[PDB]
Amino acid sequence: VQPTPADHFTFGLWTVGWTGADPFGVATRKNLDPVEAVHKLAELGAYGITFHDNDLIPFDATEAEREKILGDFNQALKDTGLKVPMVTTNLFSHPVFKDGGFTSNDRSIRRFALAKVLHNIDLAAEMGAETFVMWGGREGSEYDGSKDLAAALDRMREGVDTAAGYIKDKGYNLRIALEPKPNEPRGDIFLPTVGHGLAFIEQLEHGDIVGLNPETGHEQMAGLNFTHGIAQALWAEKLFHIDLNGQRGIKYDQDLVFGHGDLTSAFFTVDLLENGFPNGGPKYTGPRHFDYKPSRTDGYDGVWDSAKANMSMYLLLKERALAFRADPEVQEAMKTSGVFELGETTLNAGESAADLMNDSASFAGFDAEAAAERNFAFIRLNQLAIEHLLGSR
Amino acid sequence: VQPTPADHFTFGLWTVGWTGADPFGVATRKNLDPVEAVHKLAELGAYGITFHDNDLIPFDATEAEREKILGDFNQALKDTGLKVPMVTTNLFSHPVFKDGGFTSNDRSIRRFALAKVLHNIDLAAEMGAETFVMWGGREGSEYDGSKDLAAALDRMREGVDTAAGYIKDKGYNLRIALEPKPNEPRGDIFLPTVGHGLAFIEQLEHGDIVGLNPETGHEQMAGLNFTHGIAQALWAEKLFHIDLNGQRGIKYDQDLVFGHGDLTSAFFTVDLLENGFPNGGPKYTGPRHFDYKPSRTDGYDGVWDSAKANMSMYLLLKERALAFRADPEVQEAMKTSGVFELGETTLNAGESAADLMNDSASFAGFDAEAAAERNFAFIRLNQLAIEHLLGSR
Amino acid sequence: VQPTPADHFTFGLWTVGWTGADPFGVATRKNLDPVEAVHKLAELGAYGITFHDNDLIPFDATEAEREKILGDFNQALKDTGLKVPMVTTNLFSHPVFKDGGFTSNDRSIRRFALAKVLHNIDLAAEMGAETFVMWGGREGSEYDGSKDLAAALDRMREGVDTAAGYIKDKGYNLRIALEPKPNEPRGDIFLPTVGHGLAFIEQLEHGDIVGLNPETGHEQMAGLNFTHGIAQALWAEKLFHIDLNGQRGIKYDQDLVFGHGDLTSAFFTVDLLENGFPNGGPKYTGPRHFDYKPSRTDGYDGVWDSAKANMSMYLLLKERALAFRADPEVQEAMKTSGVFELGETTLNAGESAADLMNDSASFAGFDAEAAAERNFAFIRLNQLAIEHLLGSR
Amino acid sequence: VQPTPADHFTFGLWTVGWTGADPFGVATRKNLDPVEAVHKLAELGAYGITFHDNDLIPFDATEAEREKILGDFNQALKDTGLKVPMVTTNLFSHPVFKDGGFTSNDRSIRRFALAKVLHNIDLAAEMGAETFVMWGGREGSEYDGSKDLAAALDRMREGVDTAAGYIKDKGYNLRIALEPKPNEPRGDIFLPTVGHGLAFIEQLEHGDIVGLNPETGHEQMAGLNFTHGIAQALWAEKLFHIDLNGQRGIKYDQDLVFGHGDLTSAFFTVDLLENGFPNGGPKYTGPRHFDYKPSRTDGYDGVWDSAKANMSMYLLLKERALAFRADPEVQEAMKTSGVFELGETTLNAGESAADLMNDSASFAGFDAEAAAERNFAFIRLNQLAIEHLLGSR
Ligand SMILES: OC[C@@H](O)[C@H](O)[C@@H](O)CO
Ligand SMILES: OC[C@@H](O)[C@H](O)[C@@H](O)CO
Ligand SMILES: OC[C@@H](O)[C@H](O)[C@@H](O)CO
Ligand SMILES: OC[C@@H](O)[C@H](O)[C@@H](O)CO
Ligand SMILES: [Mg+2]
Ligand SMILES: [Mg+2]
Ligand SMILES: [Mg+2]
Ligand SMILES: [Mg+2]
Repeated sequence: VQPTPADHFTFGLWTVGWTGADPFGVATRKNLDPVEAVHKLAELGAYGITFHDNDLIPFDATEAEREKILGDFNQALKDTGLKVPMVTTNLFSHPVFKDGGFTSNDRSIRRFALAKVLHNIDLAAEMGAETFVMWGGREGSEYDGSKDLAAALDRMREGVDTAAGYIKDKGYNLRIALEPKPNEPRGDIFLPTVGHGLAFIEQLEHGDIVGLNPETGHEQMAGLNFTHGIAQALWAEKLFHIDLNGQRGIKYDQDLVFGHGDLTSAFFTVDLLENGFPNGGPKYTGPRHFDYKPSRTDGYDGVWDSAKANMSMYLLLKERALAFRADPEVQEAMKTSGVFELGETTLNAGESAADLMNDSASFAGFDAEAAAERNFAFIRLNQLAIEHLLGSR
Repeated sequence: VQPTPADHFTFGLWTVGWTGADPFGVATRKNLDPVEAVHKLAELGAYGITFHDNDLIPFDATEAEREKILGDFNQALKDTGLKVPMVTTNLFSHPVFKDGGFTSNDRSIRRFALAKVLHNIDLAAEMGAETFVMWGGREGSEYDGSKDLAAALDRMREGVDTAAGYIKDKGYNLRIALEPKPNEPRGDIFLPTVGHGLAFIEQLEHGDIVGLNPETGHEQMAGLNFTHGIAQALWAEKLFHIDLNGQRGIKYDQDLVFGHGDLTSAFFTVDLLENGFPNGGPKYTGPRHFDYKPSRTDGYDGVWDSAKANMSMYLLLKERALAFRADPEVQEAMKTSGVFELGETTLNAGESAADLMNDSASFAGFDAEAAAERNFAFIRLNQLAIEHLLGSR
Repeated sequence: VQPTPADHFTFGLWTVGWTGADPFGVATRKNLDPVEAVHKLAELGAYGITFHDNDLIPFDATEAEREKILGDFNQALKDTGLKVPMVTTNLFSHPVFKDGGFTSNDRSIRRFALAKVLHNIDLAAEMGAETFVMWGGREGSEYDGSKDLAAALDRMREGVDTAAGYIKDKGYNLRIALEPKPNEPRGDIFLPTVGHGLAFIEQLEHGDIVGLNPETGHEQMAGLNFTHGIAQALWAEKLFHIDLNGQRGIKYDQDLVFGHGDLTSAFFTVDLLENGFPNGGPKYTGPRHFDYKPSRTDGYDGVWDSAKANMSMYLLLKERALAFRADPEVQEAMKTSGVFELGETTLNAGESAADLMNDSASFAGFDAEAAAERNFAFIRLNQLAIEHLLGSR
Repeated sequence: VQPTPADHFTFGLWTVGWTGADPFGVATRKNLDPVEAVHKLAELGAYGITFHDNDLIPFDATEAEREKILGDFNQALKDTGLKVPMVTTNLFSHPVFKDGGFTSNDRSIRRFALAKVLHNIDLAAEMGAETFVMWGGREGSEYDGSKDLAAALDRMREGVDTAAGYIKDKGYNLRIALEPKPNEPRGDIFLPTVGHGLAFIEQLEHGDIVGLNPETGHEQMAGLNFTHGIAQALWAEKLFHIDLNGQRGIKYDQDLVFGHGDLTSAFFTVDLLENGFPNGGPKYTGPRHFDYKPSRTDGYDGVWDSAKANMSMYLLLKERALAFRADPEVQEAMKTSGVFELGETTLNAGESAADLMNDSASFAGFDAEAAAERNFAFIRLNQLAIEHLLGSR
């Protein structure tokens, strides 16, 4: 498996660029020049690169420097042909954002945070980004009395709707994608899972251009099924972007290589992204973005091995998932378990609630004890998937 | 603290009625007659009782028996004055529902499950229930390939919309409340948290009469902040009912007495139910339903002590939460931390996105380093709440 | 992959015999005759069968009944050739054990529980069992004030030393294996993890014949690394038995087929059982016992498929783990990463503490920043392992 | 509540000195001069101060610099009267320790790490410290194949026995306290929980002067009962020290003020430290050390308020726990529930195994169903405890 730009594999500048400082220690690697990053990613088969405003342009940088940095950055995009599909803003690193960007208790920080996002939408448009991600990493609290919970959501809505209306007013060809996270760095983050993110978007004025940017590790920190989560995002037509990585359990966010976390769940994620639904339905056609961090124990060879590893892992899984669905033993097992049977409507065309109630065969003369004898054979179906995954079928 | 019917404290028949069979052993207590239950609850100060169809009427019961059981049941309501504010259906105990009610892979079980719900709406209306709860406990899977995830949600929508349209057609004065649960008994349940529940309702045809029925322990099984969750349900105008209990961690669902789980979070839950939001906003005015189970180690004295305990716990907490908010030291601490400041809009009346961007004072001439020096004093604010909670202020 | 008795696959009678009742519902399968489990398991390739005293002999069995039942089970054993490597006691199902057996608060119950175990040692001995498992499932509490925690451990020790003393006294060739579990059925169980099990054994008078029976799902319920836990048990030479199953996260104990949980972790448990430690050390050599439950969704074909799936899962992993370590590329990766270098003593032959602090090369003139440049390439090594696991290598 | 040095409240220099940097952002506070921490903590009521070698003396300090810094810190100690009960080593911040100190894969690094500890023992000894803490934060792995798990424990043992041997050899009055932690900064840390810590100590040559330093948040990160864990450490007489803080769930280690986490659990830890075991047993008598971090949202008033909050939280809990056990109603509840009955041996004075199995009253004619009728009334006892905790009693 060798990735090619047609695979649509994008990487964030901060991923490979992650130097190793964790809470208990300092960087273990030297800074990675962004132009070096572009050249190396492009040679590995990457289609595009994403970044946070401050990943490329320092917070203090003068206008001269911004322009200098951008010019070299754009040259490298040109030299290689790497695209920039998604742009995001850093509203969490600087001490000013310690209580949040949009939901900062301080009004002057909320205005600063929002102006930072508005300027960043202009650079996104300029770069050719199709998606603008918003990860509200410091929106939340450690203590329950720190915030007025309704005001926190009024304030989150106000910023997202202001950013959304601004895209609409300039006619930028951009969608906003919100990224849910249960905790870390805040004790409790607002919009903690895919569900809260999706619900939130239905209360927005400009909801039509606001979707989600779910991350594997993030849902797994709440012990949720990532494939069930993305399935619901997809079903709602809100799966706008995706961040792929690995996590081994409910603990700090590990940010491992995709596939180095929960392997079986990674296989079913690849099956949904690549194959979609068994009865047919929506499909996710966007970039396959890897949002991970190369372990601080490894040197730069490990950084480039790690980036290669995301792509191979995904291609190995895809192959196994195409073999699995194409298998006639599997398709027949699927039939036995009712996968296709779930696809038929419960009610007959034209039947009503009154009709169903009063139909003796569906209720009053229904043999519940006979219907309960059905062997759904979910275990055997699950064993077929694992054997395809182990490359044994 | 002595509860009175004005406190609006409701109990499920299955709570006090829980005999003690867990996965590792059999009942430790004798069945509790429902008429005994009504009389005992009413003498403890309860306002109402709730039930699942099969809690009162056996699955096999003939029509004669149903009528016999209902007549005695209604007599007891009359004798005591206990109301029946919520009714629910058991779509999880019988072997026929082993793959689910509405999302059963088998079509004949989906029709049986839905007819069961439609008949149960009629009894709910007849009883005077204002809420019809739906806990899809067996909707989900253990294995990711068991279900077509999009079809599972089409099928859940079809049943909830069929039940919703039926209420509308008969003009019953009832709302449907969905109850999210991450897992148990299924490995992964569909609509696992408040967020997924709320999101789901926005895709329904009859969404206007569908809200939620969040449960303390259920959100805590995903390690979520219950007060943040209910705050978002409230903010959306979807907090239709509430199930209160305790849970100590991510583990099986314990169903302890409210307040015997995460005590500090219980205090902030009571503050939101009773006091609402600091800047003002929505309020939950429904019943305070306790959905717990008296520990299998205790005999019937423990059952009635446990039921008393829910009410006292809630009243103790309420008292402490009224003292806390009424305290001028607390109100001034609140002011210092920006609780009221979060209530002001980010943008000035009439200001636009373009206006804000270009306002030098909010961005280009904004001193980020000076604004980051602010002592939010969240720790001291949190210490004030705990001291009010410990009954020391 | 086809298991043969040489593989040592053992199954508990309660595993394939699990009926399907859980907290929210009744049994979905009819009881399994023990004769039939024996014959069936002999046909699939099982080496042995294990049981709890009440799996086989009812609580209330008369003497004549006990004899018939053992006559029937000994006949099956003789006819099939299956062995009985482990026997355990049910100190959790009867309502008498609602607060524990050995650590029950009631003294009369502690005495009955120990008497129930003593009698079971005799039976274990008559079956030709090598291991006697102790899973104290009801030993614990829901509430912190329910127990005197120092008295609970003296009571546990009393119990286990009385049982060990008796073994020695009767001259039985039986070792006791204690099975840790963090929670369920109690809120908190005593001796919650492998480490707590090992620690307790060292306070025992007859600790020489007492070791552990760690189970996969149990350790994963506290979020621990099951392979790290059994390596510590192995290292102290206390790994007497093992229970293999799958667990998908911190939640109720799922009891899935081995490998249907955390796959990579399963892969690495199989490497440690098959290959042992990279630098040499003790090796586990007892039964590979499966303590799982066929999902309640599945009918009896599912039951024998699930039994089979355990043994295939193990044989596919074993095939991969042996290929993994035989690969020259992997052996090279391991060396690079320092896996063999970890096996060399830190100190030199006859080097004292004073000698090493004195040595200037080791400390005072040690170049900490050049040593920190080593690329351990742990990511690459992990990628190699996963490629072997996926059968792409 | 006003703490006095008689209370034994000790604080680490790194606690109040924590600057605010985390994974997603930079420091929000300026460095704290150690002289100032000493004076400030003496003014709040602290009994002592603890530190890591590099909290005080920079990694790269010259000899002259080291002397100045110790002269400055000894002067502060002399001026304030504060003691130095514990000293620890930083084997996690330098990039050299990226794979561990003691269990690093690189042998040159293991040697430097142990040399770094030996030198620190001398310093500990010169400060008049009673305890030497060992927190192996970088000992572990992200990936299962990175380590030889039997070799990692031999390397750990080597390290800890070399340090213990040296203590004995120099005649220092110092005990080693090992501090378990399940994860963070590594994916999986070696000796993850109190039980694993205790187990390992028993494989040590010089285990007599090696015990534990359990921390509240660490045990809660695996979801364990912190009070049950320290009771097992106490029971084996291995509770040498303790680190108190708060943790709200299975997630990153939060380091909140003691009591700002799980309150009820905190209540019950304070009862065990203050009141000991209901039936008598060992009692903990060392420092009550706070290893927490003032939230990064708070400025320096917040820092001294947080230091204060730890000691008030402890004194409010202590006040409640002493009142709790003094209450005649509580003493009665405890007796009813069998808390004292658990403290009676199961067997009679000189009763053998054979004697008890023989006794017909204990087994053969034991009435299991009448014994099962006991109401343990654990719920009522829990309600009494929580009412004492809320100061309503
Ligand atoms: O937890 C970190 C988040 O994953 C970010 O990397 C977003 O994807 C971009 O701000
Ligand atoms: O987990 C069980 C659920 O809480 C139910 O009790 C619903 O509230 C009613 O079906
Ligand atoms: O959690 C259930 C346990 O795994 C038991 O089956 C033991 O293995 C033997 O009682
Ligand atoms: O997880 C961090 C630890 O608690 C440390 O502060 C130790 O207590 C000493 O290194
Ligand atoms: Mg991301
Ligand atoms: Mg409920
Ligand atoms: Mg087991
Ligand atoms: Mg600590």
